[PDB]
Amino acid sequence: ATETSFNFPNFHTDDKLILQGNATISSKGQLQLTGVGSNELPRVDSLGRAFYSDPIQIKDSNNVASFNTNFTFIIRAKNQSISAYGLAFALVPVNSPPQKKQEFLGIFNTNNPEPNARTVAVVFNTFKNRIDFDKNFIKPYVNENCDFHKYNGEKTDVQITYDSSNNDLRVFLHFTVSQVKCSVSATVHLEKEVDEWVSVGFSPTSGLTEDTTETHDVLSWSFSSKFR
Ligand SMILES: *[C@@H]1O[C@H](CO)[C@@H](O[C@@H]2O[C@H](CO)[C@@H](O)[C@H](O)[C@H]2NC(C)=O)[C@H](O[C@@H]2O[C@@H](C)[C@@H](O)[C@@H](O)[C@@H]2O)[C@H]1NC(C)=O
Repeated sequence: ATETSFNFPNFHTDDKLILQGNATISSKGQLQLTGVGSNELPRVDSLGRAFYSDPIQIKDSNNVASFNTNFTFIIRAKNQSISAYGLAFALVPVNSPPQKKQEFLGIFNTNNPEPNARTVAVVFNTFKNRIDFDKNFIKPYVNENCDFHKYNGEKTDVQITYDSSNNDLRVFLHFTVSQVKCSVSATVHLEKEVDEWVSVGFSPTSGLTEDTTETHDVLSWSFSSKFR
């Protein structure tokens, strides 16, 4: 097998998922990335990551996989205007452990390029209020403004595609009730950024205070890699 495909209409404990840091599945079937404390309130300065347990094959040899992933989430904060830090969809080395917290979203360690992070991520930067497409670097390759401070607090549907033919990544975000849309596009050669097999999933980090913290819950997720 070269082609992977799964579908979580909701989450459960017995699922093919690897949870790291404070991430847990709620009794309602929700993937709570940054977690909830003993008093059931969002955790401050919390990091939680979660990946499909099977590694995914990006490079077959010469042929690169194309992929399509759809997921929907909700970020709820006490004060969204000051919410931090965000949620990430990332391709990482297979058993990589969580990196740094805060603005590092648990996927990076430095303010400098990390060519050996072998990570490619799409961050819904709730801190800086934009959508970032990061390539082995915490500083975005291409970023687009998206008003999370205003439209968060509602199901948001994300759709991410990668076509190895034109080597383009396309992200389409849609806030479901406010109806607001955001999107960014970049030209990437996945094969030059990540390994032949990677772990696919999410990683979020919450603010260092009761006011700046928020939730990062994923309510559903689908994925399909394809070797054409
Ligand atoms: C998971 O949730 C905990 C909060 O509900 C995090 O602990 C908090 O970490 C702060 C420093 O990052 C520290 O000042 C807080 O006092 C502490 N709160 C509690 C209740 O422990 C936890 O962070 C990890 O665990 C703490 C104890 C420290 O050792 C940190 O260095 C750890 O990262 C959250 N994050 C993770 C990744 O578990």
